[PDB]
Amino acid sequence: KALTARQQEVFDLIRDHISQTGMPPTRAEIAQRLGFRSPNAAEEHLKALARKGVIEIVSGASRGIRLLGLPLVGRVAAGEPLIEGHYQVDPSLFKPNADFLLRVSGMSMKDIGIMDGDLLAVHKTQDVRNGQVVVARIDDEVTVARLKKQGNKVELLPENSEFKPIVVDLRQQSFTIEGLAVGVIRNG
Amino acid sequence: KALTARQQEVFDLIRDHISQTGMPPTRAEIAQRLGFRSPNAAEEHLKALARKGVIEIVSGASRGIRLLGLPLVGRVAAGEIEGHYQVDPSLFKPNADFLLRVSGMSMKDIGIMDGDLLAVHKTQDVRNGQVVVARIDDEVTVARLKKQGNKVELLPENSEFKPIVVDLRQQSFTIEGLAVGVIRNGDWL
DNA sequence: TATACTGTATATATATACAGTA
DNA sequence: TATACTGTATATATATACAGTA
Repeated sequence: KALTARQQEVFDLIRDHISQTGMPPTRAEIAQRLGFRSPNAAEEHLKALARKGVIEIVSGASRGIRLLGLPLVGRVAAGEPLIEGHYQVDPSLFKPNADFLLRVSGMSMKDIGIMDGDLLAVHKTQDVRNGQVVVARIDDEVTVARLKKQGNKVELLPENSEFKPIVVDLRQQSFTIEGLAVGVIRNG
Repeated sequence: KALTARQQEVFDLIRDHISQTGMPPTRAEIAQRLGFRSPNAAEEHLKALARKGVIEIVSGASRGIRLLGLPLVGRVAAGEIEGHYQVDPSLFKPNADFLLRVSGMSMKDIGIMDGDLLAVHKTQDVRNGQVVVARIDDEVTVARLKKQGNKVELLPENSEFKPIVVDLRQQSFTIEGLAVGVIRNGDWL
């Protein structure tokens, strides 16, 4: 259930007042700021927002208004055959901004510091140039490699002396660019 | 003007209560959580925090307490205060305290590269085999520890790089912390 | 019943002063 | 005078019910 034009204005004010004072507004402060002659107008507006499920009202407590990271969506193949959890990491820490994370499975990207078990930061896009590290999907198998497209022939280059490049023909195999690899997180 | 042990605890309480409930505590809530039987004990504690200039008390206003991520300190050598990053400290085991920009390719074989941000937990309690952040005569270095009494050996993870042998009887040694993780954020084509 | 308010009332939550003790 | 509290008191800040209007 979406908020009304005036309910959104109250929600926006609460968000602004917390940002400006460091504490939620009182019903009298909401009324004063929005132009209500009665604090009850603010009260019943808060009850509606609580019913919509955007705020929580702590009963009895003064200024008792509660306003209600990068997701690990699975595994990416780095040589070895193929939603899980949330990690509180800043998205704008990468260039371009990371949208999701994939747990790397394999050692094909060893030489560039991408290891088996690493959390690969990925920016959701289909636009990737050659030479860039891409997260590509071949017949329902998500794979990480360095991109080299030549029309109907697509080479997926590894960063390992032991691993061979995966050659894909689009005329007989399904291919989807999932995104661009923008960074790596290791935790154990 | 430094804070006393109890004054710091009150400051750490407010910060915690704002982080959990979204609002500053009342005098009674501080008193209740810390164990005081009188809300006045919390009051004079806040007044003392106000005098030392760590908080601000909004007069008349209920819950009128106004307070006044991981840091990248510098660089760590891998063969060869600065910035703040909003990364979860409790994402690593043990919890990371600060970050350090890796400079060199001595830890290549385990995926620590030149330009990587190294997550470090600040401790001096380290064992052999662990990847450690150590200081050799004002030079911060990342390597795998191998302590043998006086002869401390700092081993790299690269076939091209030779181990650093440090003698404690003649060289300054300080364990800065334990390497808990790695964050890479380069914009490479 | 719902949104969106005015206007009044009131129990209680809360800050905060004052008087003490160690 | 300061820290670090107990214990009491109270003006007022605040939530929140209740009666209306459009």
